[PDB]
Amino acid sequence: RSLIVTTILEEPYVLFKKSDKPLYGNDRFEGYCIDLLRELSTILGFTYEIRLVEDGKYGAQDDVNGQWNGMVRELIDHKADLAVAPLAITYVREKVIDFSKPFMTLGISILYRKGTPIDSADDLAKQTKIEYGAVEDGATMTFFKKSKISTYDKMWAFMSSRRQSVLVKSNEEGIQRVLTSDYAFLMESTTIEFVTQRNCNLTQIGGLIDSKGYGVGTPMGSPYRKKITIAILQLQEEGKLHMMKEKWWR
Amino acid sequence: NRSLIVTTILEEPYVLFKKSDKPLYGNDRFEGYCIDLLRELSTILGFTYEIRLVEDGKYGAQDDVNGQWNGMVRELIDHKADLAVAPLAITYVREKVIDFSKPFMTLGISILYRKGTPIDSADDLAKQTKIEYGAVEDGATMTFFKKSKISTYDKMWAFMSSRRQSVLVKSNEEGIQRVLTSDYAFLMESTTIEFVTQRNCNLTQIGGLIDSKGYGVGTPMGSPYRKKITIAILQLQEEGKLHMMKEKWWR
Ligand SMILES: N[C@@H](CCC(=O)O)C(=O)O
Ligand SMILES: N[C@@H](CCC(=O)O)C(=O)O
Ligand SMILES: [Cl-]
Repeated sequence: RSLIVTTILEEPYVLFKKSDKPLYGNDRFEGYCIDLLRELSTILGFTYEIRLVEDGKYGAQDDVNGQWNGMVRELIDHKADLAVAPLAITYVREKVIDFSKPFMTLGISILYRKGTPIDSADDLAKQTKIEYGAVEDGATMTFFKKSKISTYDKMWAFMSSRRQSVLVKSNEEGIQRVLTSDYAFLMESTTIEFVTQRNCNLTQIGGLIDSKGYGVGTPMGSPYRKKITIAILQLQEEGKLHMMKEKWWR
Repeated sequence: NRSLIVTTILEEPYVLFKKSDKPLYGNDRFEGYCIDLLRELSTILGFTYEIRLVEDGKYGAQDDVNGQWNGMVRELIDHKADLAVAPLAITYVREKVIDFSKPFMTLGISILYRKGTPIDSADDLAKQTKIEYGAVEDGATMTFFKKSKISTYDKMWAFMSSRRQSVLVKSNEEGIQRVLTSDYAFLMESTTIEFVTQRNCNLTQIGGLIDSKGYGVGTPMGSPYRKKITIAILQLQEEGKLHMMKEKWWR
């Protein structure tokens, strides 16, 4: 049977391929992650059907009901077999689902404009004229919400007392807020790298706040975890992953 | 509750003999980044352990003819150790015989060589033969070149393979020495080069990273510790401890 693969829209990992003619099925999709899934499928010999995550979320745990959502939720309830997307490997997520070894490594950092006085996270945390935030219900938000490091603690208190204002639905939404207002955006460095190759106005600020990877997500105990790990290491070793990265970051 | 058996290998600054005027015994003989990591893990997961240096002094590679493994990987396969806590690279071939925790450090193959030369990549090395070059025998680095379809890298393996017993060394320590005393460039892992170049201001990493990979804790395939150690490592990383460990030992 075909594998149900849940994913999410996120340039340049996953996007609607553009064409003069209507497109159908998996062929509607292109991107780094789309190329990766193809590769994985030819090495492992499986067929698959790509489905965008219904609630359009990556996956976080609700404070009250303690229930999950997004792509994470869909693996837990076995609605999908694989989650192929820029899905960050995190502590809280490993406790409910499995991940393959990372196909890409990265970290949280700051998207802002060039030539400003702001040069680190600490600079953002010690002022308030410059508003800042991040994708809601994402690994980045969760990092701050759970952090016990002073600066990040403070930054979360600020973001938390302004959920409606500074938190955004999507990366795209955040990027636009940076481009159109006086706003700094806490986001993942690989995605930042794509934004700055195309927005000469913008730049990463400071270094990486943490380190993490994107892995293929599976329901806990799935046979495909180990298998996809092996396929990913092959692709990496033979230089294909680096070629894919180059292709989609230009 | 039986302690775990932890296989490891000597490699600065991941693992080393603690310097002492008085003879040390058992676990007390060892210190380093990996030793620290091992202490963190044992507190989080609540286990005790016995440290054992892999007897053959090898990381682990498979023989072409017989299909048999050596080193720390052999120790895990044979179930002679419960964990491998070392700068052990997560690779395709190893992953088929053992399990790995999610990585505690990511890095890549690059080049260790002297300053003040016009050579800026592996392609520079690959086309000449005056400047000799090699890597650690039966390690993930030698294996990378041995298996690569990339023209430049295939060429470099032809060179290394033909000069096996004079350009391949038993350890990073050996390689570091050859670079320092001869016209020799050493293919090694970037994390280790970073340690070397800080200690030795006349050396430098030539070019960027030739590939990407991570170190992970090794377990026998199917071990229940794989998942738990993955979670512990992700904990240590997220709370900032792994970064502190790196600065502590890379000063
Ligand atoms: N890729 C992230 C979402 C983006 C972010 O949180 O910055 C995740 O897995 O949740
Ligand atoms: N750390 C390497 C050995 C050193 C090298 O090959 O450069 C390994 O896991 O095999
Ligand atoms: Cl794992």
